[PDB]
Amino acid sequence: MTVEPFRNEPIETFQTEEARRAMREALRRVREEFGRHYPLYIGGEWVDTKERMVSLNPSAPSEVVGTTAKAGKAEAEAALEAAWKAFKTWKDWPQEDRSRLLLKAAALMRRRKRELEATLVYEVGKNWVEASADVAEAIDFIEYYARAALRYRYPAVEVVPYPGEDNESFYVPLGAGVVIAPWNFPVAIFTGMIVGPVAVGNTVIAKPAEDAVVVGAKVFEIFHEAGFPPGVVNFLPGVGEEVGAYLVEHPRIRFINFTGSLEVGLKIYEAAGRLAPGQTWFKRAYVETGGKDAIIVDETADFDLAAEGVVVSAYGFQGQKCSAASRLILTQGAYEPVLERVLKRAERLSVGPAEENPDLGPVVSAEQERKVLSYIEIGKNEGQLVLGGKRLEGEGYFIAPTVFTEVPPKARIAQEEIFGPVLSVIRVKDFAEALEVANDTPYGLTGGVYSRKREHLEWARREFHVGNLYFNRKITGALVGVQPFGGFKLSGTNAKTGALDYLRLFLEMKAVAERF
Amino acid sequence: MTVEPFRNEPIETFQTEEARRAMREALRRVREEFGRHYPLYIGGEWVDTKERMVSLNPSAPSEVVGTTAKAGKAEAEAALEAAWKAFKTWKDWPQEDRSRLLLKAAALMRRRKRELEATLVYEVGKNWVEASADVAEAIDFIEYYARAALRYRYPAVEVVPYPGEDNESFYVPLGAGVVIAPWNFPVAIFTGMIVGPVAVGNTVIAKPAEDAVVVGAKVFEIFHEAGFPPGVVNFLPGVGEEVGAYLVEHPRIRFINFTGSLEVGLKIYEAAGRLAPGQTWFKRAYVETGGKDAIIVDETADFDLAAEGVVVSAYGFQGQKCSAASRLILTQGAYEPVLERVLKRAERLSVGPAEENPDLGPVVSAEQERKVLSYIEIGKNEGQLVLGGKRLEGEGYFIAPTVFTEVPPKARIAQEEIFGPVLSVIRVKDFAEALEVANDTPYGLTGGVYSRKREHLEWARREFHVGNLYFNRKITGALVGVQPFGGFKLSGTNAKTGALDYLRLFLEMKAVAERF
Ligand code: NA
Ligand code: NA
Repeated sequence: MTVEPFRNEPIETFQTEEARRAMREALRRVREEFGRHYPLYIGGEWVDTKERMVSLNPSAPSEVVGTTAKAGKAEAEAALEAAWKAFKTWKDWPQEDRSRLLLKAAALMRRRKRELEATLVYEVGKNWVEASADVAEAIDFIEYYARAALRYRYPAVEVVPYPGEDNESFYVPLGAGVVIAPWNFPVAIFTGMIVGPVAVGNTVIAKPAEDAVVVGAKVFEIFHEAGFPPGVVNFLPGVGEEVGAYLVEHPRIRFINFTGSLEVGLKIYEAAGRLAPGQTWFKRAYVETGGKDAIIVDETADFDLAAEGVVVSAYGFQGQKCSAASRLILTQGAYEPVLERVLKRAERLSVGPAEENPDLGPVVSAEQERKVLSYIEIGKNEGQLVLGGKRLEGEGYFIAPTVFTEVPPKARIAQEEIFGPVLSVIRVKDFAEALEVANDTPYGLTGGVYSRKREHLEWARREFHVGNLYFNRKITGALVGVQPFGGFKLSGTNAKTGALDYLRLFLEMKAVAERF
Repeated sequence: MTVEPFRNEPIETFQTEEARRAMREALRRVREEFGRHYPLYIGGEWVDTKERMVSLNPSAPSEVVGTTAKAGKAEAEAALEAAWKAFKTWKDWPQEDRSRLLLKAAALMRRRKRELEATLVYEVGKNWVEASADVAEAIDFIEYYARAALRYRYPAVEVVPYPGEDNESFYVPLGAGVVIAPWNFPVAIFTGMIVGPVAVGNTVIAKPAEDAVVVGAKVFEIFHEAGFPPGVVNFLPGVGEEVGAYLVEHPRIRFINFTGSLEVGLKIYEAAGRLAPGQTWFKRAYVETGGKDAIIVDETADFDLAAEGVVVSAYGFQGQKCSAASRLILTQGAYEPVLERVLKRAERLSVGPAEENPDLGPVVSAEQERKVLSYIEIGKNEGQLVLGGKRLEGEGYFIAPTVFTEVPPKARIAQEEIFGPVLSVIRVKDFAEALEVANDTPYGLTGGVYSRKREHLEWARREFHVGNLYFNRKITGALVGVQPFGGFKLSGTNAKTGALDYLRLFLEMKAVAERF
């Protein structure tokens, strides 16, 4: 199979009238459909349950954006049976055939871009550009993994020949596994975590995050229309830990693909290490578990450029990103000029209902609001509040862009992932101390440096110990293919998404010799 | 750096007078050196302890091959401190420099081949050719990994470019880890498990198996002479669980490479999934955990060829291989002709002191002897004993080649890894039933089929679910580079030794973007 070389899907800026019109149209269609109910998807069919889950608009939480079915253990078991039944034949599809199926899915998703974006706006409180980036990244994962999977096709392994024998090594998929997806990128990461394993012949049971069950269902509409065989992909929205625990601990779950909090990731990894009664394999668990990401600025930087990148990085999608800049490390010569610019920019940010395309929408939920406000209370005891730090008026979960200064590097707000619009500013003596402070957290996901000094940039290239490092630009928005995404340390298992290496995680190798 | 293309080191057959002369001299010198004492190796120096460990000759266990120092927790901590200190600079060596160090180590090992083989003969009771194959495979691992490591050199990752930016992805080593090595290939697997991680910039603390401490020490003499910087490789012989438990559970151990029994492997994998107090990463654990390997023979096979391959696979090194044929699955038409040929061949096998170059030496220890003899008692009540089934006369741990037939597929002797010269023969109706039986164990390491029918061979290629499958030849003796070695299911984590993919297990990836 021959397709155009991979290119990233353009992110819509909505700078044209047509783009704005198209979005208004999509927002209207989505809200007219707020009454919809979305069942589970098991074995190629939509399957309803007695109990339901409600999804809320975080910009107006009295407004319901949809309802879904609610899976329990019985539905998880049915999905698992379906996934293994499907695996028996799906594994034997030619790679070309599986990759074409993905390409079809990407084409369908592209045709529904505005609808998915508008659903992100209403369901998880993304502004318009954040919503478009999310959907574009989802499309990218599908396009990229469809092509990358062909690099592993039968028989892909380079071996040394031996006289009088054929020696043939090749990759085979693992089996049925479970995907536990986040609320913050519920099209992009939801899709990537599913289609990567599926592309190479695995089957998947996907549990969406509770806050993003509607958009997850709409992604499953796309999978169904694309024509994935029954059991290949399954959709199990659920409340709390029931469904996830049941599957993670199950003797017949082959692998676990997880993106979310460290608390949950640590539990998953520990469980995956155990042999459940009757289990006949060593489980693989891939976890991406957040960050406490810093931007360093030194006295040689373009301070205006730095301030812009810091504000984008800290406050994009309300700081609810594993990649978000939650620490700003300033050398002495950079401190005042950069802090003054950051404050001037941040104080001009709009906050309001996501559909109005504000700089910040609401945080995602009452629980998220509670967590972020609690960290703000902690921060007032650790650092100096200089901007924001309060809830804004309205039932929507609106929190003001927040800055703490004079934060000790070992303060809770300088160590713990807040996942809200809260930036901690740390003053350091020089670039060496900046790196020391940057590295001294349990995490290692993203980081950035603003500097014109070549020796500082290259030193950071070697010693700023994060999986995704960026110089003189924002530290968020890793592009599929361009920036393999994944971290070090307690940021997870370094499963690099949007990279050739990702697919290898979902394969095992067989070596077959014939002596003639 | 440019060297000749990889070739496997020839396995000496000792058919020439030159080879016999050299081996006889090597054996005499090793024997004359019985009783020698070997310290620990920590931080680039030999370090002795008050306590000591004894290594016995399994052919004559009154004879002490040598003694070694005995590591406890304190020595383990010292080695870990040394390994981390070394890592800080070793990770920064150009790959070309590290690879040249390996090639030097391979050259030194090659010059000491006969000595190392003779040490295997006396310490673990390998006959001459089994000993030669073990040392040759060790040399191969060093030669192969030295070259393979260059395929990962800075900056090795294929990424999609982006306008106005440099995007550079590259691999970095993990840190300091622990190697827990087996007694059955205590030069080959000991060496492979250490030099693979070290090649790409990790540092290693190695615990040799108790029964094979002297030969582990001789491998370290080679590492020391080659000039590995202090702390890069460390040698910690120990008794029982102390050293291994301490390191596996340590918050500051980065990875664990293990080859041995399933029972220990399960414990290691479970422990690796836990976050020890203060630990700041998700541990990687690579485990190879044995097999219950079958050769299938159908009625179309060359029965003489099959019988010879079965006897080599079942009884080479007394069946003490993770790859050994412990099951012979015979279709109805193949049953009598193949069994009669196997029995006639096996009853002619010589058993005696390994120095005499018998077909079989002793099993490795008194405990191993006790275990194999216990399984023989269990076997007597499960199938029909038709050959051997007893200890032979002498102080050495000599067990007769043993065959049970009409063995139920779910019998303990058809399911559990005995790791001795005990073959279980299972009679089945046809090839489909043969495959079902072959697949119905918790393991998936090696397997074989003797058959002239193409459709049966290609069927097995697709459906005989083992990591290393061989047609019309023995199922043991996988060659580095030729046959990537590693299994499925409870045979471990499919870390394919002697393959390009092995080194990727010991690296993590960084992605660095500069916007100009
Ligand atoms: Na919601
Ligand atoms: Na011994």
